Amino acid sequence: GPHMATGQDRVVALVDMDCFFVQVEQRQNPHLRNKPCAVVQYKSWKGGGIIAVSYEARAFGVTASMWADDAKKLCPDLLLAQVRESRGKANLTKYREASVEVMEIMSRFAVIERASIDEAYVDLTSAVQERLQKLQGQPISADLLPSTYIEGLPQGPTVQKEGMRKQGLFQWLDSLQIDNLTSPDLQLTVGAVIVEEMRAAIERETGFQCSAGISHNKVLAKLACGLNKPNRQTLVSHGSVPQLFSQMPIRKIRSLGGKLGASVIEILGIEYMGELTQFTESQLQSHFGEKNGSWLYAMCRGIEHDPVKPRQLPKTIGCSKNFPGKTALATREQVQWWLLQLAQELEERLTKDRNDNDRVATQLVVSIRVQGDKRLSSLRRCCALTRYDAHKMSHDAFTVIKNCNTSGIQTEWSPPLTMLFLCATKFSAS
DNA sequence: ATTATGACGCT
DNA sequence: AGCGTCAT
Ligand SMILES: Nc1ncnc2c1ncn2[C@H]1C[C@H](O)[C@@H](COP(=O)(O)OP(=O)(O)OP(=O)(O)O)O1
Ligand SMILES: [Ca+2]
Ligand SMILES: [Mg+2]
Repeated sequence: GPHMATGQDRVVALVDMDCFFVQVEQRQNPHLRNKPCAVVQYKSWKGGGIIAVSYEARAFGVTASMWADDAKKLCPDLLLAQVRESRGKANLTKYREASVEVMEIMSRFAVIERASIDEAYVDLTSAVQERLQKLQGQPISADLLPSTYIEGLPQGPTVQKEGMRKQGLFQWLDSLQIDNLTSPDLQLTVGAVIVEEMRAAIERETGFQCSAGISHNKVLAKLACGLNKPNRQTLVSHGSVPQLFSQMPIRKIRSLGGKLGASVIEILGIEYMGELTQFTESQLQSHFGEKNGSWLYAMCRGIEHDPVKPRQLPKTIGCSKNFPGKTALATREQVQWWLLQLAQELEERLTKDRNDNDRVATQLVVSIRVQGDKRLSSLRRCCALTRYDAHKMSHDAFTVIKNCNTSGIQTEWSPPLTMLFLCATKFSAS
C-alpha cells in the first residue's frame, strides 16, 4: 500500500537517432535525401553488408544485416552510401564525429549517459523540478508537445495517425492535475516538454532527426522510444505499464533479448512481460540468480533503479577486422602488416582523444580469432600501453599473440587468423 | 562471409 | 585477468 515503492522517483529519457548512419550520409549528399537508401560497408562480397537503412527503403523490406545484392533484389532503385575505407579497413570516424555533435547538444540540457554511437539516456528529474517552478501551476498546452505520443491513449469513446496522436494527448492533458508539483504524471509531462525542446535543438543544429522515450527509468524510456519511430517521442507512464506489458514479448525488454530471456520463457512457461508478476521475488531469484531475480521482480511492475551514468565519452577505443573465409591470415608477415594497420588507426584515434578529452589509455587489449572457433573471440590478452605509437603497439600485440601459432615453421601461421582486435582501455586523466 | 564496434557481469 | 553475454 503506502509503503509500496512505485519507481516514480525519476524522470528518464532515451534519445535515439533515426537511421543514424543514413542521416549522416544524407546530410552530406542531398541526392540521397527522401530516398530509399542504405549505408553499406565493403563491396566485393555480395555487394557489401548493409548496416543502416532509411525508412523509405525499409518499406521494401530492406534491413540491416542484409547483403547489398540481396537488398537490391527487394529494392532495385536503392541508393547506397559506402563506409569510408582507410588502411585497408572500414573506418567509422565520420559517424563517431556526428555522434559527438549530438551528444554535446544533449549535454546542454542535462547530464547524459552515452549508451551507443547514436543514443543517450538523460536524467531529467532536476530539470523538470526547475521548469515546474517556472510554470507556476500553469497547465501544459498541447502545443508544447507537438510530436509526443501518450502510450495507451486514446481509450474508450479516429481515422488518421496524427489525429489519433492528438486524441490521446488531449485525454492525457485533460486528466492532468497540474497543481501537484510532485505528481509523477505531471513530472513526466514536463519531461516530455523538455525532450521536445532537446529534439528541436538537435535537428536545428545538426539536421538530424531522432525519436525519444520518456518514462521513470532507463528500460521503460528505451522501450517507449521504439513505440513511435521515426521522428516522434513517446511518454510511458507508470499507469500504462500493466496494459503495455500484458502483450509485450519478454525479448523486447533490454537485456532479455538473448539467452536469459529465452530461459525466462522456457523455465516459467510464459510469453509476456506482464506474466512475470505472478512469481515471488524469491521464485525469480531461484531460477535466474539473486540479481536478475530482483531485477525481474521490479521490472515487470515497471520499476528499475539503474542510474543514468554521467558518462558522455566511450570508455574504450578499439579497432577490429575480420579476415573471413579464404582471406584468413596464414603468414607471419600478413599478421604483422594488419596489426600495424589496426595500430595506426588506433594511434590516430588515441592521439585525437588525448587532445580532446584530457586523458590517456594505459592498457592495450589484443584479441584474435582462429579459424574453427565460432566464439567471437578465441583469445584475449592485455599488455601495457605506455606510448601512443603504432609500431610499438603493433609489435607489442604481436608479442602477446605469437604463441598461438601452432605452425612448426614460424613464417607460416596456423590455424589462420580470422580476426584481429586492438583495444585501448583503462584511461587516466592527463 | 551478419562487420565493427562498446558496456557490463561472472569467477 | 580472461571469458561470456547483450547491445547498437
Ligand atoms: N550490428 C551493427 N553493426 C554495425 N553497425 C551497426 C550495427 N547496428 C547498428 N549499427 C550502426 C548503424 C546504425 O545507423 C547506428 C545506430 O543503430 P540503431 O539505433 O540500431 O539503428 P538506426 O539508427 O540505423 O535506425 P533506427 O531508426 O531504427 O534507430 O549504429
Ligand atoms: Ca537509432
Ligand atoms: Mg540506437
